[PDB]
Amino acid sequence: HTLVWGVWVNGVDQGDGRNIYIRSPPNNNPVKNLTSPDMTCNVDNRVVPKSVPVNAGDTLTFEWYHNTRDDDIIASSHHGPIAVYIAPAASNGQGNVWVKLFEDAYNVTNSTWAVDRLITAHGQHSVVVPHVAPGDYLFRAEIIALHEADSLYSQNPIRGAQFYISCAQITINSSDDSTPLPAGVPFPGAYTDSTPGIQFNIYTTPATSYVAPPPSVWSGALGGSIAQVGDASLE
Ligand SMILES: OC[C@H]1O[C@@H](O[C@H]2[C@H](O)[C@@H](O)[C@H](O[C@H]3[C@H](O)[C@@H](O)[C@H](O[C@H]4[C@H](O)[C@@H](O)[C@H](O)O[C@@H]4CO)O[C@@H]3CO)O[C@@H]2CO)[C@H](O)[C@@H](O)[C@@H]1O
Ligand SMILES: *[C@@H]1O[C@H](CO)[C@@H](O)[C@H](O)[C@H]1NC(C)=O
Ligand SMILES: [Cl-]
Ligand SMILES: [Cl-]
Ligand SMILES: [Cu+2]
Repeated sequence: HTLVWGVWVNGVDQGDGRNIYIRSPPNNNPVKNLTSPDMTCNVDNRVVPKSVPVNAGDTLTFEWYHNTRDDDIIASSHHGPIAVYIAPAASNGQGNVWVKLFEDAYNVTNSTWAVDRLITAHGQHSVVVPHVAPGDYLFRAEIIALHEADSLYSQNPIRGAQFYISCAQITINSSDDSTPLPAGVPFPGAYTDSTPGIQFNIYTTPATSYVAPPPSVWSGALGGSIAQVGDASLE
């Protein structure tokens, strides 16, 4: 259980974004139904009033939280990978529009999952804004918790992979548009019961053998890291 509070741009806190520039759900319950429109931007996908100004090459930092900002972020049980997708706001998340900018499953070195390092990062992870057409975008941050992903939701609806999905409203002002955004995958649609990384046993199988769900990170991506960029406590 976890949600996005707001974003930092080049280490500058953009302030509380909930229901403002984040399409926030009413709570931190996971999404589990792979076929649900809830897979797009969570249970309450609607245009919210603001879109954060950025330029190509900016560092965009998502900040997640559990109950209060900068608390314990997400339960230590929720081991899994972190992905960030972009789509043109045009789409409102519909159709084959989601392009991956970032993937992080397991760091062999440190022996930590992305979720472990997100907790350490006080809920902060970042992507470098790509050189796409200036305009309005959704950035979809996705945490997959696998603590029950040994089952499929479709077979056993009290277990299954859990998706913590947050769509940020981002307006890209300055960019040379040197990497125009290609068509992408649909959500719902890209994840099915057979897709790798959806069904996996973190209790029996080694984390080095884990293989995150496709698609692959777009070559136009400039991402990206899991690490604190600024102190929320200084406000
Ligand atoms: O640990 C391995 C073990 O995990 C089992 O799954 C556990 C999770 O480990 C545990 O973290 C999880 O905790 C949930 C709890 O179910 C929720 O009800 C609770 O929801 C809170 C929320 O946190 C608050 O932020 C919000 O305000 O209110 C709601 C109250 O409804 O959130 C926590 C996570 O923070 O519970 C699981 C039990 O299924 C696996 O089942 C097992 O297979 C593993 O071996
Ligand atoms: C999953 O979502 C689809 C599409 O909204 C729906 O038809 C189906 O009933 C859902 N599954 C469950 C268990 O509710
Ligand atoms: Cl849970
Ligand atoms: Cl540029
Ligand atoms: Cu949870």
